[PDB]
Amino acid sequence: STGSATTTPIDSLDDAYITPVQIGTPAQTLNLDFDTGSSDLWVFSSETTASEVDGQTIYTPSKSTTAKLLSGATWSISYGDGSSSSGDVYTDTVSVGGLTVTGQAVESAKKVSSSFTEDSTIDGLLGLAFSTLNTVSPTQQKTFFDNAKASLDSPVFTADLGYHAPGTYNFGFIDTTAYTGSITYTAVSTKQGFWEWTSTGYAVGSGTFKSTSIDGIADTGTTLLYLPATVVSAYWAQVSGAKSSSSVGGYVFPCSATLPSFTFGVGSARIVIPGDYIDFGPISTGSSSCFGGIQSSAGIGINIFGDVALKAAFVVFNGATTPTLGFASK
Repeated sequence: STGSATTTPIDSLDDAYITPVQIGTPAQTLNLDFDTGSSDLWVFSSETTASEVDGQTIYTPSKSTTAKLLSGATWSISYGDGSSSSGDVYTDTVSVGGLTVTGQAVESAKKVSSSFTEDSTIDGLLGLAFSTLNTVSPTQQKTFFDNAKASLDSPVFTADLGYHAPGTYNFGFIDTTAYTGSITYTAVSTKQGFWEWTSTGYAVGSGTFKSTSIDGIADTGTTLLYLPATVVSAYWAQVSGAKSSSSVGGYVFPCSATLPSFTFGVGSARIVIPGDYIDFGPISTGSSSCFGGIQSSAGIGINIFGDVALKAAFVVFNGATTPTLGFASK
C-alpha cells in the first residue's frame, strides 16, 4: 500500500504545516502537525477541557463505531518549546492520504498547554519519530508509520515541505518526479529515538564550505534551524545589523536586509537554503526588527534541522531495519 497527502502551511511564515487525517468510523477529519521529532499521535477531543479548546476540530470517540478505550492507558508529553498535553487513549482506524491503519493508538487530550489552545489551526500532532519515544503508559504504543510499515510497498515516508506553498507527505514510495538530481543517503542513529544524523558541514552565502561534523535531528515539528553557536555566529556576521538579543530570545536582523543563503552538507552533497527561507518576519507587528530562522542550539542540547532546513529538500525517512535519511535538492 501507499498514501499521499498534501501538507499546508498554517500561516504566512510557514510556522508549521497541517495535513488532513481521517480518524474513526465514519471518518472525523482533523488537521494534524506531522512531527518527525516526536512519537505520539494526539488530538483535541470531546474530552479536552472546554476552556482549552478555541476553534480546533475535535475527535469524539463516542461517535466512532471503531473506537475502543485502551484501558488504563494515559499519556503526557512535553515538547522542546515548553508546551505540553496529556490525556487517555483510544484505538481507532486512522487514514492518511488513502493509507489506512487499524488499531492505531489515538491519544485523546484532556489537557493541553496554552500554546496549543492559542493555535486554532492545529488539531493535534502525528508523531513520526521512533516508537521508543512514545509516552503512553503503562504500555508504550507504536507510531502510525510503525503500524503501517509492514503493509507499505517500501518502508519509507517522505517529507516535501513547501516554501510559502503546500507540499506533500508520501508513505510507502519515492516520487522520483518530486526532486532534482539524486538522493544522498546518510546514516541514522536511533539511540535517542530521533532521526539523528551527522551533517558534513556548512557554507554561508557564496563562502567556502567548512567541513565539520554536525550531529542533529531531522524534525518536521520544529520551525527553525538550530545549530552550534559558532556556526550561527558565522552566518549572522554576514548580515549587517544582525545581533543576538537576549530580550527577544535569539538573533534578529533589520527587516530591510537581504539574507545570504545557508548550505549544509549531506555526505558529499549540498542542500542550499535560500536566504529568504531564513526570514521569519517582524518580531512584533509593525517592527522593523525581524526574527532569524537560524538560531543557536547551545541551550537545547541537540542541533535541530527543522522546517527551515527540511523545506529546502526532498527528504526520505527510510525505516528499513537499519534506518537512514535521504536528502535531495528540488
